[PDB]
Amino acid sequence: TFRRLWPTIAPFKAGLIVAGVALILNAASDTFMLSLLKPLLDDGFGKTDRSVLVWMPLVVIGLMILRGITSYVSSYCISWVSGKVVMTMRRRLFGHMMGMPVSFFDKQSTGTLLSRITYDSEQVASSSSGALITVVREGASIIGLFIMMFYYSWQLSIILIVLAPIVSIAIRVVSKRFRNISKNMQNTMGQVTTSAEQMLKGHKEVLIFGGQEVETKRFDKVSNRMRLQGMKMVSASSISDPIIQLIASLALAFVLYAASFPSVMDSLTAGTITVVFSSMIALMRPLKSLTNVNAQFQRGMAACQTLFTILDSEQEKDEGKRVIERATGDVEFRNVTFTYPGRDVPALRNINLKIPAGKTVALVGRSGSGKSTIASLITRFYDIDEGEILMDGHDLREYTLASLRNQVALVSQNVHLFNDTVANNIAYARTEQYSREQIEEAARMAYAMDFINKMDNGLDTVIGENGVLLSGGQRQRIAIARALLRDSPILILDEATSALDTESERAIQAALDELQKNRTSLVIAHRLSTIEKADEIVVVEDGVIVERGTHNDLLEHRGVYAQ
Amino acid sequence: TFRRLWPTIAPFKAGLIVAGVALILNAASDTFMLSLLKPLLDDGFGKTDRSVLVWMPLVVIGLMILRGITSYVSSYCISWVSGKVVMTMRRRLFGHMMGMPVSFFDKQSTGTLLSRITYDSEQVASSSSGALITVVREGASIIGLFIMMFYYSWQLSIILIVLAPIVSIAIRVVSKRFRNISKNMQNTMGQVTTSAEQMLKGHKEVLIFGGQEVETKRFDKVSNRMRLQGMKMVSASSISDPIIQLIASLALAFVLYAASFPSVMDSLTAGTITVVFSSMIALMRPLKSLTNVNAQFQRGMAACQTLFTILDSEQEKDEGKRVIERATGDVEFRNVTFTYPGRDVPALRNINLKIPAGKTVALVGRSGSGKSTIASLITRFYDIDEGEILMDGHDLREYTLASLRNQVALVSQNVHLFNDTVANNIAYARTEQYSREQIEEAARMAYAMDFINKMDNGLDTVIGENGVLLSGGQRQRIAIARALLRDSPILILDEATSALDTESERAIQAALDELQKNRTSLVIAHRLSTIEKADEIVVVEDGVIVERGTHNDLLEHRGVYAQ
Repeated sequence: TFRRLWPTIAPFKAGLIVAGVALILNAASDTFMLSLLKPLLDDGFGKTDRSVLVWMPLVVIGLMILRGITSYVSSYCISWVSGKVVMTMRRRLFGHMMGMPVSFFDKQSTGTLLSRITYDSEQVASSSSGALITVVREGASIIGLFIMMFYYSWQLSIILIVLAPIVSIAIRVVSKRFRNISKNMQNTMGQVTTSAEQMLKGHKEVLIFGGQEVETKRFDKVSNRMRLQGMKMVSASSISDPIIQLIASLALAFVLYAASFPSVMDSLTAGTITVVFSSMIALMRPLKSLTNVNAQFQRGMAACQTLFTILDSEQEKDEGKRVIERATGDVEFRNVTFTYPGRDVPALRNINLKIPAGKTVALVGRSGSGKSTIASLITRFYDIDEGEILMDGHDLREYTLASLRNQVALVSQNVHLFNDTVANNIAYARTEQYSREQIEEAARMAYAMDFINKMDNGLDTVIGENGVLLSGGQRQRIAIARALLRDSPILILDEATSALDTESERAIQAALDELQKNRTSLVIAHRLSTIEKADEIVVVEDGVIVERGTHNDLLEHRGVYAQ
Repeated sequence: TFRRLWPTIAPFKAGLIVAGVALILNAASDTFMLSLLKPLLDDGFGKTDRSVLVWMPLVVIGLMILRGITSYVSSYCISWVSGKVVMTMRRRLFGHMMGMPVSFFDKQSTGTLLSRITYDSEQVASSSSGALITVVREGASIIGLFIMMFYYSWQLSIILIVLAPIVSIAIRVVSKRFRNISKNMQNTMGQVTTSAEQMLKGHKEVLIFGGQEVETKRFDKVSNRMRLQGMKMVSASSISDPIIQLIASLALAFVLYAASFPSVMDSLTAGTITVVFSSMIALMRPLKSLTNVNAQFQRGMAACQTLFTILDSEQEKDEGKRVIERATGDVEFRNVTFTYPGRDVPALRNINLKIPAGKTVALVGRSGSGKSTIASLITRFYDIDEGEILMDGHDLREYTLASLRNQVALVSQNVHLFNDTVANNIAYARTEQYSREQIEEAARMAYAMDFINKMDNGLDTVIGENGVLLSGGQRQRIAIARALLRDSPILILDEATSALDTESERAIQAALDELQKNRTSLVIAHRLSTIEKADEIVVVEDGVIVERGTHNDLLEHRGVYAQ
């Protein structure tokens, strides 16, 4: 457990320091609160007196006022650092996770990223500050209680420091056994949950085939093996507390027999013995927590190591030198090779593609291997394995990544939607650049003006998902408008078109020709309505270019053309 | 609220009775251990008996043996009931959930299903057994301590019957406020992880459009909202305990001052007074939980209400009277209308379709407004709104669901695999029907045996999770093996994607031809080679058959013919 997180805590260290002084005074309250018992039974009740018993209520009230204020101050000033360190960690990851390139996003799924931001980070300070809240409060409780009992009863104190480590060792080893059995169980606990997944994901095939009963048999078996496993867990875990209480009670008994092993120990008065035993009744909650704290501090640092592994891994490699406002260049590929990460086969073999100005070139083959690759390649989403991609004859890596990504624009049905307004989303990262009037004009050149202007507030409506929740074809429309604003040279266009819209799709084609008035377009070969106007066509099956020809040359060859 | 869980609890009520007799002894053990203090100070240290003190350690150890054995027995038996009720609930849901038709898993419940079977059902008897542990053990600690203090001090402990309701009311209202604020604030806590989800999901369309900085700003301000809301929640939660301890001590102080009256004083000894105060320092933990038990018993039974809603909703509507064995005659559709759930548009309009006997018929509608719906319909996945589909001129509803599903068979790349032996995967619900020889031969007649031996483990390998984990093409081949073995009368091969598996796809085509020796087919026209061998042809869009006739008739609409 090496903490490089301390520079993240250091700016807010004062709060933690206050929490320390907030929590020590908490322990020093309880100790003093137990010390109250010595007067009350000896001076108050052992000896008939009422000064003691009349000042007693106000001090027990005041000490618990101190306890409550300290508890609240500790809970606030520990959250002000577990807040301003969990929030700083979230900010730093979110600034690093969206710079790190999409290859990681294919590697690390889509949901584990959200867990790493929210929950795994919530438990890097909810359990790390869970270790600087017991080590101080419970540790200081142990220290104050021992100083107490040493002051009151010298003997019972020396036997206490003698046997207390025995109890500590007992809790440590018993909790080790329980932790071991729980961790060993949990791997088997996870796997029986997958039978229900198999069957409810697989309802259909189970209906078509006759396997309705035979799967109930499998579920009965795994459910019984889960009942028995859970019983093993709860037995082996619930046994941790009786053994702990028994080994403690052995200490509480050894001390009580020691109270008469010599004839000397008789001198300790009633107040002394009650304070000592009351203090032992409470040393335990602290002598446990303070031994369990290391497990919490390591569990809230495996999380930290996970988050720091996300942070530390190298982000999107940027060595851009050239910059561009609006290139006029034609994209050229020099026998470039590339494979998706984790795939040995070259997704791109030796490929050459020239795309003159305004040439709506395309790459047929329908395999899905190469067309999506070449679509994502010009954006530099995935860097290539060999060769060079040339815009204006300039190496694609040479262009600054921001500039190059600005030059390219991706339009497709799968375009996600930000949670801002219509004007901000359509001019996302550009609202400072553009006025509202420009945005509405661009909506009017798209000819989607009526489609998005009839919303609840038109240009001002909350276009986001979880807001109006705009529809998929109209999402392709909002993508088209967001494109048409930027006026960029390369128009990468997937045209996957999974969702085709009745009576609206036609306007989308009427839009894209205006989106392709200029703006050298690398539209992938798909539905014939858009490919009929194609200036050139290519085929790339399994990453190998086998034909590069116009519409008639493709007609001559076998090809796939009517659909 | 209303426990209809009692018929399933009752067969295992012996565990509950033994736990509730074992936990009452736990509270009695605590009460006797605290009552033992009075002999310690009065008959022990206060006097000088010294044999009472020697008798004491064995009493403490014995009452701790009782405490530990009762705790372990209570845990074991309450788990045996919550183990034999969680398992029963899981089995009953799993047997009732799979009788429910495919309409329920039409994304009405997607992943909440697994939560409902696994986690939500373990909170039906983890927060309903915690509502029986508390009300028994911590509800009887109160009774034991009250009879204790009545015996040891009549002059006091009437103050406690006056006061314990006041502390109860204070704890109730404070926990009410904390519950209200936490429940109100978690709904607004969720928006931050939603914004995170927006950005991590859409890492693409953020790199391209150049708005990394703007979305970092958005996450920055929403994470500030996170920190502020979390600090408000934790402050309102950590003000619940200090106020409880304060109003509690007011009780402590008023009791102590009530000990100041000379009538009360000199009637309470040192042992008596320590017993009374010690019992009160321990009446707090029970009065705390006893009053918040209703929250847990509501949470548990509300989870149970959700599961009972899953259970109670009607299953697949089975009213079949007739039975069918292997009828290979023509399937006749007749003016049958049906909509997917949540859609009012007819996904099928008035349809007439006589499926040719011993021959295939294909659907060239790429829109899918019927092509997948009809395949699901002939399987009776979803019932129809109007009309009748006739199996060999006999109504679909007439035959039993199991029989008809036995008649039909679906093959697709989305045929996921059931984690058993591959031989039993091929013979799901049919392992009794056939011996191994049929299975291993059908593997070769399905052009699969060559691969089944190519698997490293072999024929008896586990197939699904962390097994061989067959590919999509191998999924098609293994599904073809299943369909070949079953000897089904009808083959509803989806042909959803024209898989281009080099060196393996041709084997799949030969496998379909082997499958289509006979068996009226419903292959959905996707691939050129398959439509070439289409004996009849159909094309359906907007729910109505756009054209009905062979390839020559479809030449009129050959705009979509060649891909």
